[PDB]
Amino acid sequence: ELDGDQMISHRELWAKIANSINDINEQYLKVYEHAVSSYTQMYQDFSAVLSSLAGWISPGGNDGNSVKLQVNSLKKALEELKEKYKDKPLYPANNTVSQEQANKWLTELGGTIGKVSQKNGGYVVSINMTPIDNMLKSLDNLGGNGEVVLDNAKYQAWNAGFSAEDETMKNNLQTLVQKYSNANSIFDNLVKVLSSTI
Repeated sequence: ELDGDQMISHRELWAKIANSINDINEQYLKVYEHAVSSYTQMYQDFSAVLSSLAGWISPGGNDGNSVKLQVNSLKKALEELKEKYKDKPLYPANNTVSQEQANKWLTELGGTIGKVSQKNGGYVVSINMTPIDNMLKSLDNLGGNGEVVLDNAKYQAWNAGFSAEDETMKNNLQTLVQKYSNANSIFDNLVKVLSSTI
């Protein structure tokens, strides 16, 4: 409990403030920074897939007309994307942490953006790839094979779902970036409050 009569030298106060500033940088700011970096790289890699997609759709179905979607090519790229990020979590940057630590950061980052997973002994907060999994399931449902011809109606429907999952990832990234900006300002304010004590 609070003890107002506790005394401390100015020199010990300076060192205590320094120790705390370092701890907050290590345990909070640097965690957010790496979370942002990791999600940003994933979405960058997904954006490259988006660019590639232009080469995997073309007019088809004997002129009417329809869209010929190279399903296996898209499916392959999305699978490779998931594979790449399987061992690139939001937190922590290296090794593993306890389930309790992982749960704490899941709650901080949001269960939409991260997913707690066990690596065996310890855990990580992985990038939640539900948007990509949803895309894959939808591609599976188009039936057909390595390639499908979609009339206007079926293409509009598929594209609407695909685009929504893309937008979800963009929304997630914008939210993470804002949380990191907020974290930086909370740190600046803490430094300002603590420096004013002396």
